[PDB]
Amino acid sequence: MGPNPMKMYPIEGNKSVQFIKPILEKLENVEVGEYSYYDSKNGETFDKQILYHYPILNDKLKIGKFCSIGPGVTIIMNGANHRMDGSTYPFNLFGNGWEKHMPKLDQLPIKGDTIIGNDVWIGKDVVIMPGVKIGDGAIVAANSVVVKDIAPYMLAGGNPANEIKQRFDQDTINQLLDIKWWNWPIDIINENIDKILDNSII
Amino acid sequence: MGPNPMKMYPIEGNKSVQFIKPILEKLENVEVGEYSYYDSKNGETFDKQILYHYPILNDKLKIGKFCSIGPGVTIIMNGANHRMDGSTYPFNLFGNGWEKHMPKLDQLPIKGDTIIGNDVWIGKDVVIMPGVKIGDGAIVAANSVVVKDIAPYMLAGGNPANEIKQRFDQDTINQLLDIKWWNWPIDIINENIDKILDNSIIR
Amino acid sequence: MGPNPMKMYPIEGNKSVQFIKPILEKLENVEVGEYSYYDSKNGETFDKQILYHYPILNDKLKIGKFCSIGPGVTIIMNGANHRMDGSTYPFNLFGNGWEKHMPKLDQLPIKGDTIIGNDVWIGKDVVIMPGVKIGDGAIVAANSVVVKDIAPYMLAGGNPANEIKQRFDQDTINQLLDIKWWNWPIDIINENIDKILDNSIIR
Ligand SMILES: CC(=O)SCCNC(=O)CCNC(=O)[C@H](O)C(C)(C)COP(=O)(O)OP(=O)(O)OC[C@H]1O[C@@H](n2cnc3c(N)ncnc32)[C@H](O)[C@@H]1OP(=O)(O)O
Ligand SMILES: CC(=O)SCCNC(=O)CCNC(=O)[C@H](O)C(C)(C)COP(=O)(O)OP(=O)(O)OC[C@H]1O[C@@H](n2cnc3c(N)ncnc32)[C@H](O)[C@@H]1OP(=O)(O)O
Ligand SMILES: CC(=O)SCCNC(=O)CCNC(=O)[C@H](O)C(C)(C)COP(=O)(O)OP(=O)(O)OC[C@H]1O[C@@H](n2cnc3c(N)ncnc32)[C@H](O)[C@@H]1OP(=O)(O)O
Repeated sequence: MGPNPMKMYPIEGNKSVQFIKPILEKLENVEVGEYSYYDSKNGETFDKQILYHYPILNDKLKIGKFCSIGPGVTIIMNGANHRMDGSTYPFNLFGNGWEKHMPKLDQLPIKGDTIIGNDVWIGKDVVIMPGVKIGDGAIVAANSVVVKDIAPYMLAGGNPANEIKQRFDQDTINQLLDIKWWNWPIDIINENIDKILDNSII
Repeated sequence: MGPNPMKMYPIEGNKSVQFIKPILEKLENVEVGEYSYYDSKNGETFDKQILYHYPILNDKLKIGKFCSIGPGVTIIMNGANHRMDGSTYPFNLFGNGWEKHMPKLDQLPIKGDTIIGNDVWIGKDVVIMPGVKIGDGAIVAANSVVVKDIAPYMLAGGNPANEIKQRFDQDTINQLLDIKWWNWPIDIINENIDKILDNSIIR
Repeated sequence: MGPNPMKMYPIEGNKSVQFIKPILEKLENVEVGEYSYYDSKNGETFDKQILYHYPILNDKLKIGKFCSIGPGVTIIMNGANHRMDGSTYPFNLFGNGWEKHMPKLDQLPIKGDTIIGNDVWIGKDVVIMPGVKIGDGAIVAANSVVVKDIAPYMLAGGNPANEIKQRFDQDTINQLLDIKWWNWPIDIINENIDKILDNSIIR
């Protein structure tokens, strides 16, 4: 069974639901997993939703397999930060002599790579701040502002967002992360969705 | 006296203030009381602020009376929630094979109906999540994400929105919760506005 | 040596970067320092980011110097508060003989001035709420909602905004606060930016 993961619009008609991989599959230092979708807030494509993400800074966007991303979700790659070891005022923007004062790489922020795992639900209007890695099978509550790391199968929410609670007994998770179905052959999953939906495949 | 509640756009030569009841009149499972208004962020009418509200899912929106509801406020209904007993992936909606996995009415969640009381003031750009109950006299602060019931005449606010203080002492609240001035006929409310604005009405 | 403050678009052919001072220069009750700038979202100008600022309510808005304000920042002046001694319903909006219950000034809230400092970097989509002061050097994390004051050279984030950590150790700050580089002859400033950027202006 199934829909095609390489169609930008895998639902005849619906032009809001997008599998992100293909779209982002042009982008550098963006690696995406099949079947993970974005749902458009205004019809914009997800690519426009990555911001301050410049190849020359070498930070990476990893998004896993079978992820649900909702409208308004913006991911904030490193480019955003003002230098902060001194004045944070970007003298070099305005030229006329000041142009000589650009930050030499190293004195730029580096907060790391940004990792979204598999089977991750990110609510609507969510903001992932630079650096953070989000755990396999995690849920991020709507209008959240993720600045910390989110453990697998944790419920995180807030601004700043906090680990509200595990979604399962720590043993189910441990198993779940052990079995790692999102990786299974497509042929296999199509015959295990309900056991994957009902959390039985364990 | 005053404007007629049934007027969608009550203020003269103006399209930004709205009585809601008339506007959400064509919206199943939504009860809305008289005189509550929306202030359009940009001319969107308030019906577009009711998000993820599906019939089948049998959850209801009840807004009360004399509420002020500021621009960008959004009311999310139970249609927003994925299935969380396992993978919150929606295989179904993609279909072409997966449609057989559509969730069953009772397999999904439903966190409740949404209830906003009377004379409650919701701030700019506030986000109301499913199943939250705000009591009469309450006030939610701008840019707040409400995921909890708010009790009568609480000031709440924040993300996640919490209760901060009580607008008034508790003789007043308990008294204000008694008399229920909003339930009065408007031609009786009229003669008591000024005293409803300084809470001495209770006497 | 440098850009021209008197210019609202200091970079030829870019209408996005904006010097704030010349823009609000005629806005009432709005003081703005030189060089402080705004980065435009979808083409807006910063004046349009100061909300409910009613000359009649007598509240002001000070912005210090060499500030960076991020896209979508919003400064919410007292005009966006309801009356609260009693009902928040603005009976007085909808006329038709309800004008009489207009609030006399002193019945409204007056959170008072809003003060942003020198050398302050306000995040994208931050919400400054009426009556806040923000210290020199301070920094306000994105989609924050500031509701209390922030001390100089602090970091702050969230919703509510709260102080996270001191940007530098106290004594470093105390130096920075004394020497107040943002007041120097721009010709001096022009000769010590490197030192201004690596904090090594206190050695
Ligand atoms: C296709 C679609 O329709 S999806 C489109 C749009 N999708 C969405 O916006 C979905 C948004 N859903 C959410 O973000 C919700 O917050 C959910 C689903 C994650 C909440 O899941 P729930 O597991 O039911 O748990 P829950 O609502 O019980 O609350 C648990 C606690 O977390 C807290 N909490 C809930 N939301 C948040 C939040 N956003 N931030 C911080 N804390 C929160 C509550 O206060 C609650 O308190 P308590 O634990 O003692 O009772
Ligand atoms: C004309 C028009 O259409 S106006 C339309 C738009 N209107 C609006 O957006 C209304 C927004 N108004 C507000 O949010 C106001 O600030 C109000 C209603 C919250 C005022 O609340 P207040 O009753 O004045 O009291 P107050 O401001 O003193 O603050 C008290 C405490 O609440 C806290 N607080 C304020 N806002 C929040 C919030 N959003 N989340 C958490 N805590 C908060 C403060 O930190 C403070 O701390 P403390 O208790 O020790 O001092
Ligand atoms: C070019 C342009 O115009 S883009 C302009 C707009 N750009 C932006 O919006 C930049 C936004 N920058 C931020 O908000 C960043 O989070 C910063 C710079 C404020 C934080 O800097 P950092 O100092 O590196 O601290 P980090 O290590 O990231 O933060 C320190 C702590 O504060 C916490 N924190 C971060 N954000 C928040 C928040 N919003 N609320 C509460 N706590 C927070 C972190 O979790 C961290 O926790 P920890 O104490 O154990 O480490």
